Amino acid sequence: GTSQWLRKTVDSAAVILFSKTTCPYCKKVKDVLAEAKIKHATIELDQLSNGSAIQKCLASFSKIETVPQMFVRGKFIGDSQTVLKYYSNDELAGIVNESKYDYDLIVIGGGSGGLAAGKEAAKYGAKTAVLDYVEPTPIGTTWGLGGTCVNVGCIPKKLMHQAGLLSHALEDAEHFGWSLDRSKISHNWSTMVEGVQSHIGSLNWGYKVALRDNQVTYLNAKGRLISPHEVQITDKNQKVSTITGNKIILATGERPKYPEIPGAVEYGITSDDLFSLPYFPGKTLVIGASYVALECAGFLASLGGDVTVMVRSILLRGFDQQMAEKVGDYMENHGVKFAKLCVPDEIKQLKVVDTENNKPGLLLVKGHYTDGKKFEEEFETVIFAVGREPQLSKVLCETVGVKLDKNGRVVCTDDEQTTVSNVYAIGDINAGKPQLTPVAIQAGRYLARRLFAGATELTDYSNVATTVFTPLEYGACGLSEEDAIEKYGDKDIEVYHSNFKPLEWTVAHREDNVCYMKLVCRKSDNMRVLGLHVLGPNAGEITQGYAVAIKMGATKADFDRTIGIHPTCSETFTTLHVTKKSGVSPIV
Amino acid sequence: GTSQWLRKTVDSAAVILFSKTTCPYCKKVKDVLAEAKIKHATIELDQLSNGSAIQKCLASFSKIETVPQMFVRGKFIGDSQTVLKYYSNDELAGIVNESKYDYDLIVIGGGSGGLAAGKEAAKYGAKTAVLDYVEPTPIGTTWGLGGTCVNVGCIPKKLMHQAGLLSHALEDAEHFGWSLDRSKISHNWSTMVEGVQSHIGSLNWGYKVALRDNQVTYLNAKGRLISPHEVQITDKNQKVSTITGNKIILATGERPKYPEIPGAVEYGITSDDLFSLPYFPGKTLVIGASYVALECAGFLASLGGDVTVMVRSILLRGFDQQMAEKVGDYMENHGVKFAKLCVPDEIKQLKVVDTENNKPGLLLVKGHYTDGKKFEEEFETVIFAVGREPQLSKVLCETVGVKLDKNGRVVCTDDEQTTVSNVYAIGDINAGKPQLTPVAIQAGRYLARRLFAGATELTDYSNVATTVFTPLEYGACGLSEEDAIEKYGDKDIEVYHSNFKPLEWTVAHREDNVCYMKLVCRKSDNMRVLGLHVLGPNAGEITQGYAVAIKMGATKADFDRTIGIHPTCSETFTTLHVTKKSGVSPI
Ligand SMILES: Cc1cc2nc3c(=O)[nH]c(=O)nc-3n(C[C@H](O)[C@H](O)[C@H](O)COP(=O)(O)OP(=O)(O)OC[C@H]3O[C@@H](n4cnc5c(N)ncnc54)[C@H](O)[C@@H]3O)c2cc1C
Ligand SMILES: Cc1cc2nc3c(=O)[nH]c(=O)nc-3n(C[C@H](O)[C@H](O)[C@H](O)COP(=O)(O)OP(=O)(O)OC[C@H]3O[C@@H](n4cnc5c(N)ncnc54)[C@H](O)[C@@H]3O)c2cc1C
Ligand SMILES: O=C(COc1ccc(F)cc1)N1CCCC1
Repeated sequence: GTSQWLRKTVDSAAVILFSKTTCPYCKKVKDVLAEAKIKHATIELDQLSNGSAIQKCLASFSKIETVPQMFVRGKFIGDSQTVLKYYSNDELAGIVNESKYDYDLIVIGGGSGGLAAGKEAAKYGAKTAVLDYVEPTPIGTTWGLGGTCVNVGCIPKKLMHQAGLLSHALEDAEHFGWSLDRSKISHNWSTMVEGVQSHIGSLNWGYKVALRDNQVTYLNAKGRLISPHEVQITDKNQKVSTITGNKIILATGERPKYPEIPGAVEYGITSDDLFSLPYFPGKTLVIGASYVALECAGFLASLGGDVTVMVRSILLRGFDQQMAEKVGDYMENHGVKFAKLCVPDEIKQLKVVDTENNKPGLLLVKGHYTDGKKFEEEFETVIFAVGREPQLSKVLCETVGVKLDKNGRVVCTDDEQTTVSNVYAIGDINAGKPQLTPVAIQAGRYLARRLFAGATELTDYSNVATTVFTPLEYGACGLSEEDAIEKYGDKDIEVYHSNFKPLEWTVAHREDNVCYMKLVCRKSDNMRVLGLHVLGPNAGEITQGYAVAIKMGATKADFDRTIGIHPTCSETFTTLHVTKKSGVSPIV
Repeated sequence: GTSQWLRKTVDSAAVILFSKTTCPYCKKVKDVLAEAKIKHATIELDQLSNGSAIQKCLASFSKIETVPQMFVRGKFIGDSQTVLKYYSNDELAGIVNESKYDYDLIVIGGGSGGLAAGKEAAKYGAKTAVLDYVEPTPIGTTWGLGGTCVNVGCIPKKLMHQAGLLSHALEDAEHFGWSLDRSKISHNWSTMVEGVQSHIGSLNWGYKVALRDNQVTYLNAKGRLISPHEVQITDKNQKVSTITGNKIILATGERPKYPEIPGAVEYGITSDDLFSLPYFPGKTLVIGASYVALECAGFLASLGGDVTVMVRSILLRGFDQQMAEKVGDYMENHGVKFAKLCVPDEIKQLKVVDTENNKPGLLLVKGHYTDGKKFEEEFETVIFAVGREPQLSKVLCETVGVKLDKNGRVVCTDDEQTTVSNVYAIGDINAGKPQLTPVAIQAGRYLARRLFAGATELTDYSNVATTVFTPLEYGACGLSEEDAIEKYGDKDIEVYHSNFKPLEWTVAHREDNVCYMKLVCRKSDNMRVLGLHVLGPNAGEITQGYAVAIKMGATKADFDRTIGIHPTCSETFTTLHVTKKSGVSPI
């Protein structure tokens, strides 16, 4: 066990020093490496349980059993006297830079996972390249470094959500004694977009600065893996060339899908276009029912828009369906219209977009309901949110041998390894994993540490908490109620639940029994909490801390013995007592 | 073991049925008691792993070893045939109402703890009385049923905090594209107070409705315990009388202190007066530095007031002092003035309060700094927040034998029992316990279940989380950093920390490096989390869920393996890495 870890660590590390914290000879070598600006990993044997056994295994590579020992790309370089000899004779820089490959690591994709992986690898001396290119949308929209979340995802959508939440803050302020009149206040779309885009631009710049300051080579170029160690790159002038790397990380993400109907690509838009749109969308149709669809519909309605959502079957497929229906009922009561059990057949253009005067066009949408009946209505903007997909055929030559699944995602081991030994995949293209930004960041950073610093820790993909930022937010961690009943049977499942009213909603005359929470528990396992669900303000702040407790195996008794913080929404979880089986009402 | 539990349970339960879920004779007795509207506890022997032993122990009381067995106030009443005989002969009602005392339980004090205890006891058949009386403040302020939190504490102060937070929401809205002009908008104090008091009135009414619907006797009267089972009551006509009870729960809470200086009682006010005050305080001095002092100074400044806080020594004594200083620095940067190392000597009246035109008076405050230099300034309102105290001399005759500590609070065992066997104390008057509303509620409910339903669960008072609702909020769970170092030594403590910026603050152009969080950990115990601290928006919502993990013994490794929710403030706890020992900047 120890021997195999040491072999794998020595072969893979770029520059690694085996050391002890108490040894002055180690301190002397550390100081030389820092002065020469040579970055490296360090393994302190006097701080590992089995450091005595490791010291003996090292002799299989160096034929010495003492410390310090320095290695470069799998080769023993020397002890203290020898390293200092190389430094004195100006031979050290040459030794640490010799490599079979141009780079120790090439990352294809400059988004959530890829930037995290590349920065972390460079910290241990890995010579690293990060490649990023943004293929424009059909109407030509493009953006800078940072990936989907930064440019056209979590960041702009939550900022637009906050703009929508502030409409209710304006209404509430009157009841708390402020002299404004909400009815004579309006919203300016382009002022909001300008501010959102200025924040995104600071993140684009910050990432380029971060990469430069970690000695990472940033190439704004499209990458394609043509053999296990060769990446073909194409730059902004269509100049083609080839770079080589020891380890490869695929981190190229996904893009929005369009339905195969006339007029969709020509006249509709997606979330890729919405967040920098130079005109207010006007009267808008959202086609789809994912969290992207509902989040976007919700803030457009809160900003004063006329919004309709076209739903093929159900809302939020894959989420707890009691909770999804409560989310949708709140939206319908607060201005969002729904065309239920309905799909589109074609989009016709009635007016072209007026780019000079900053106005949308006009469109006729024709479709039909599920029994046979018809749909026909005019809209200024049509947004498609019908799923996302990778296009790895562009990124990856099939002759390399990387196995994909039926959906086109990469099949990986539990340490992110593909079917080709030196190639790994992280983020949204890793098949079967939750498609979330903090998952991609944890996978990338943890992988870099295993490759270049001898770490062993794996990423844990189970019970990852979520939040849907609809006008009333929905946070969750663990199983839906239906999935728990399916897995264990109804007689083994107990559900505790309650409505609640935020104290902030009392003076503001908001609704009594719309916010709601539940704990789905397994009777035969000490009332283990299988899933937690909350519909209410600040649901992501509420949910996050409980995800640590669920990771640790919390039971209902653990929630009961913990005391609440008053007055908060979250404290309601600490005193739940009404079961669904009892039939007693959950209202306040 | 089992036999001592059964004897304690039978002795104090008001009406209790020993039962099995599968027995039709027990169901028949259950159905009779429901039809006669007789409330009772039930213990299902087949749901307990030592139910066999309990069944054998019952025979020491009843001479029988079968179920059902029904007891009333320590006396075996009968099996199935016997209970049904009493029912059809119209004898059962008188049997279940037979008592040595007027009440099974008398609760003195109708606040957070006392209302919770009384309602829960009544659910198991305990015949219960709740007494509540509100002694008026020096200027005459009084209020309704529900205690300090409901009327003059957590509820009105967080509603006024929300009114303050909405001032910054109005400012932020401009940057997110809304057309308003924040500088043209003003605040109306009386409109806010009217809405707050209308909510408080709905709570007063709701508690009276709840006690009526649980068959609890509510007496709006002052109570005094004059022997272990006798409570002297005085009503709103000064009519004095005596009621008796088996068990007594003391739950009378605390009231604000005043300093012993000329003019303090005559011309100043406390938080008891602030939340119903008919005029805006105007230019205000807050004397003190508790969480009550800083919360009130903070929302008054956000509502447009000219506010000064005069601090004897430090802010938030007993809380982590790095966090306390960050809290105070934020308030000073957003318009609260501080007179540091300073105490008041006297308050002089320059104008009487104008009750007609609804205006405060005017006062001259004289004081001094610790080096002897003088303080002298005029204010319209002076609010004292210099601590709170019980006054059990009024509640409790010294000859009853209930022992108090040096501060006048009740010395209790870990099951809330006083030195008098039938008398218990809960809430703020229980010596050594955290003085918080959810603690008082848990202690009262769990105590009622042990007295009247045979429960065994104790309240756990360790690692109870808190939140200070200052303009930037401060949430905490566990030890301060200085307490962790004093208990374990500096070399055994590691602290992980980071600044952060809420996404909501980016477009609004708020501060980059003011929000802050840290985890205080013990190296030799697998990096156990000893304390969690966060300064930022919605800090109580952030902190609550982590209190469950700390209760369960969370380590730094547990925080690391849990994945964040993005974009949130709370997720910053899942990726902390900078240690204070390393000297690396947390920005
Ligand atoms: C509208 C929306 C809202 C979202 N909101 C949230 C939220 O609130 N919370 C959350 O946790 N997640 C959210 N997500 C999901 C989150 O954005 C993704 O899970 C995350 O961005 C995935 O990161 P990644 O590294 O796998 O890919 P990406 O971030 O998509 O980065 C991949 C990058 O590689 C580039 N690339 C592609 N092909 C090549 C090539 N051949 N050569 C070079 N570069 C290439 C791409 O253009 C892109 O820049 C949201 C997503 C969307 C669409
Ligand atoms: C300004 C302020 C803000 C606070 N904010 C919070 C917060 O955000 N969160 C939190 O958890 N806690 C907060 N607290 C603390 C909380 O209010 C108390 O911990 C809680 O009210 C204690 O409950 P209790 O049952 O011990 O007493 P109380 O709620 O004070 O109830 C005791 C009742 O008994 C009455 N009484 C007294 N003597 C007699 C007698 N002889 N006969 C009959 N009745 C009598 C009293 O008048 C009162 O009605 C705050 C306190 C203050 C002052
Ligand atoms: O009363 C308290 C603290 O009380 C204790 C805390 C720890 C302890 F070991 C004992 C008592 N609080 C009221 C406001 C916030 C905290």
